Amino acid sequence: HMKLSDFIKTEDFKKEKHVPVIEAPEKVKKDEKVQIVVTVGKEIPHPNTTEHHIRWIKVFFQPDGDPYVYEVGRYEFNAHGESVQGPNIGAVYTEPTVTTVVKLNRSGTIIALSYCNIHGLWESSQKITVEE
Amino acid sequence: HMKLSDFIKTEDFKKEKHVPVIEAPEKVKKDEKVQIVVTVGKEIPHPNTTEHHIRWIKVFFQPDGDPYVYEVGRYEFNAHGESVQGPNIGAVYTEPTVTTVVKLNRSGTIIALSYCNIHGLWESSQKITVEE
Ligand SMILES: [Fe+3]
Ligand SMILES: [Fe+3]
Repeated sequence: HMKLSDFIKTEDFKKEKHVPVIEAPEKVKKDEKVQIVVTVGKEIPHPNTTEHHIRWIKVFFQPDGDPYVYEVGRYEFNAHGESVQGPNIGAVYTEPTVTTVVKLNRSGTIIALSYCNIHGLWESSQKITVEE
Repeated sequence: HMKLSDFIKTEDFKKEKHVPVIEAPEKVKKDEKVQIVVTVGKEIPHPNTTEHHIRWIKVFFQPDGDPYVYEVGRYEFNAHGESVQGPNIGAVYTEPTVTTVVKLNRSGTIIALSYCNIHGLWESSQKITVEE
């Protein structure tokens, strides 16, 4: 009985900085380009230092009535002030927010998963309706 | 004499659908959140099918006067209509456009690299100035 799920946390993003917050329309037209914004640290900011940072956000789509989830994408945030001069002396920091664009032809659920280098995995989800 | 560079192409995105197009401000303030939008198929659309699609966009930052490039991030577009029902029968397509957010403290060059599953690697770049 060792499951990854035991170590995927969810919380109210109002209480917890680590929760990825999905911003996506509630209902869209079939095949139109939909913008999905996912942010970690939306209400409570999360640190972005060489030692402590959000590594990535991943988005999944679960089509209603489908048995599976589909990986929409993985969005890696890879600069956190590292330098040959020392940690946090670098020129560039990648913030844990991403806008991805999808085309859907069926209603389903958007699932966001994020990973902190020291605080593990965090998730949220939001239903999305598709129409002609 | 086998170099990856021999197989990284650049072109005018007006002529070539495969070129990643950077949209970023020309000049920013030190440590403010800067939005960088990168799109493949900005002017000429590129296919998004199970058989033929853009896999990812990667962003690099080259700080002026630094010897190195830094990987800002890798943004994977992972759904292209695959299904147990057959190719291109799936519910979701991830379009090759991404918005990433960075904080810079030095002027440099944004370098975009993209990868098509059948047409290889493509790049573009744009200078960015930082100020107090
Ligand atoms: Fe953390
Ligand atoms: Fe191609």
